[PDB]
Amino acid sequence: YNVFPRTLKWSKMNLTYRIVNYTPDMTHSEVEKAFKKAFKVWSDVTPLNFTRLHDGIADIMISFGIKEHGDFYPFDGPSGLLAHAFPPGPNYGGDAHFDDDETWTSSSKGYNLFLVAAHEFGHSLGLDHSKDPGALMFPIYTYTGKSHFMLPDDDVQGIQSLYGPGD
Ligand SMILES: COc1ccc(Cn2nnc(-c3cccc(C(=O)NCc4ccc(C(=O)O)cc4)c3)n2)cc1
Ligand SMILES: [Ca+2]
Ligand SMILES: [Ca+2]
Ligand SMILES: [Ca+2]
Ligand SMILES: [Zn+2]
Ligand SMILES: [Zn+2]
Repeated sequence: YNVFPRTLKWSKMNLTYRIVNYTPDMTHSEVEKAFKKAFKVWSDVTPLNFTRLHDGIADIMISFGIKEHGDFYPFDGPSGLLAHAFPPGPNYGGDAHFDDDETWTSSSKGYNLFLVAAHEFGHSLGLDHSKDPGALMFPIYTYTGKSHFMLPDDDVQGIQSLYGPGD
């Protein structure tokens, strides 16, 4: 016999993702690089590994859409909800959707896709929102302006509570 797992986490360390479609705002390459960097944030502090697929069903299916886009979490035009993602699991679990009514950039203008992706992949991996305003998993986008990205300790603690450290 088997019982359902108690914790919403991935029970495998080698996970896949797929970019189902792309935003007008950035090149394919820029979008691909943003997501690769976002996943590296989490793999740097856990035993998790991430591979991109060009077809089929990946664990983490990534898409861009607006307003109603095929679930109970419709988008709302510029600002507000920037994106959403499902907790670990089969099917919809882990999937991440980005609001293409946002202006996506790789800078301090509009919303930084790497930054939002890093937050959403946190949800995809099992993290809910933090109550710490400085944490990456705080609900509200608050660009620091700082030169290089460093994952705040609250988010390291959170993710390592599910998966432990990389080594
Ligand atoms: C929904 O999407 C959301 C995304 C983020 C938050 C909360 N949140 N807002 N900012 C930070 C947050 C947390 C920790 C650091 C920073 C930050 O700005 N670092 C500077 C930086 C950013 C991007 C790049 C790059 O592009 O290479 C380089 C450097 C931001 N966490 C909330 C929601
Ligand atoms: Ca999935
Ligand atoms: Ca929005
Ligand atoms: Ca757009
Ligand atoms: Zn959605
Ligand atoms: Zn969130």
